[PDB]
Amino acid sequence: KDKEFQVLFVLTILTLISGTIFYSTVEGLRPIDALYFSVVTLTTVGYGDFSPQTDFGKIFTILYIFIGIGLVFGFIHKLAVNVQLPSILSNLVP
Amino acid sequence: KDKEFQVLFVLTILTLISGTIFYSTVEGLRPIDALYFSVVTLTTVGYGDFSPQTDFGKIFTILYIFIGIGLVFGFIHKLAVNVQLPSILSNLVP
Amino acid sequence: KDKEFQVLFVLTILTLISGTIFYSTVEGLRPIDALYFSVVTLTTVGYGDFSPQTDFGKIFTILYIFIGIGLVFGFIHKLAVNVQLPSILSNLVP
Amino acid sequence: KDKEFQVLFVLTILTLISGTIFYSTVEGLRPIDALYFSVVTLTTVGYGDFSPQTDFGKIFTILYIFIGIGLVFGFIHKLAVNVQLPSILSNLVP
Ligand code: NA
Ligand code: NA
Ligand code: NA
Ligand code: NA
Ligand SMILES: [Tl+]
Ligand SMILES: [Tl+]
Ligand SMILES: [Tl+]
Ligand SMILES: [Tl+]
Repeated sequence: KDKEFQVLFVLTILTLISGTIFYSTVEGLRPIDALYFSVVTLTTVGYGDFSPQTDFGKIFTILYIFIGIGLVFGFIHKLAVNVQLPSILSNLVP
Repeated sequence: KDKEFQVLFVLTILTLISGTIFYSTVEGLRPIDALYFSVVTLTTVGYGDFSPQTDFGKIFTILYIFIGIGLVFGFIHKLAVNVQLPSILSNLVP
Repeated sequence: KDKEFQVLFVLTILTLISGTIFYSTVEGLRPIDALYFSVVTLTTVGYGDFSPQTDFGKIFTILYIFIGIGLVFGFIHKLAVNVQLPSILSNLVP
Repeated sequence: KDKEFQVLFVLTILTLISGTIFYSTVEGLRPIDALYFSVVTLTTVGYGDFSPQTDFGKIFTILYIFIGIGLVFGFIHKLAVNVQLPSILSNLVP
């Protein structure tokens, strides 16, 4: 379960890096904005302060969402249970 | 489980096609924009760069969301477990 | 399980009616817009074409979200499994 | 299970307080707006009527989302099952 969290962590970083490069290049976003936008998209927050304006970007975003949402939320879940859960019990133990 | 993924795949395409035709026609979106908007709606990202402006479109969107979200996320889940999960183990096997 | 879907259905309608009255009155939205906005909020789509502008509306929305999201998605889930799932098998049976 | 709901409740308040202070200070939002924005972010509604404009705010939001979404939805879930579920059965009992 310690290995679980480490595999999900790597795959999320790779997914986020892919988005940062694509949106920086094709949509012209500053890299920090491209990373921020990729995160806001794949967690489904979707503020819309940034959104793709090219047809290439729209098509990429469709696939990016379908491929990436399941991995990011897996990671959030494992981060929730296998890392954030115990530490709270640890601060409780009398 | 191989058949699971294929049924969910077909139903998602049909749902997305329905949205593309409706929003292209009633809301006047280019078909690519209508497909992109349908995806962004049913994954709950909801950037809001497009949104329905007619009352017909608003009513359709209410039903579209309730009917379609469960199918799309089912598919994302099965895509997550029955397709994207193994391949990662497959790249790990020593 | 037939009764499950009927209880969730009633509670969702009541939740949506509550939102429609509140946002129509305090935020001044047309009733159709208030219902549409309530749905878009509680499914977490959140286009932002409408959003609360008064402090009362912002506070109500915080509570509305926390109280209402769990019920709406329960209903979507049961609609997914106890109504939309079988009919697809029913169209498949050879 | 009564204790479950009380631990999740405290942690959600702490998470929301952290966001309110940060966005009030660094992004200049009125405290009520900062709390409202923190809630809309961590439930993934994401209207985008407010969104971070500084690079510090964008970076904080990335971490805030990853850390906070799992806790908020845990709480919503337990609020759904261990508090909102029974009371409805209680109003049904013949
Ligand atoms: Na940058
Ligand atoms: Na097109
Ligand atoms: Na109306
Ligand atoms: Na305030
Ligand atoms: Tl969402
Ligand atoms: Tl959104
Ligand atoms: Tl959203
Ligand atoms: Tl938005």
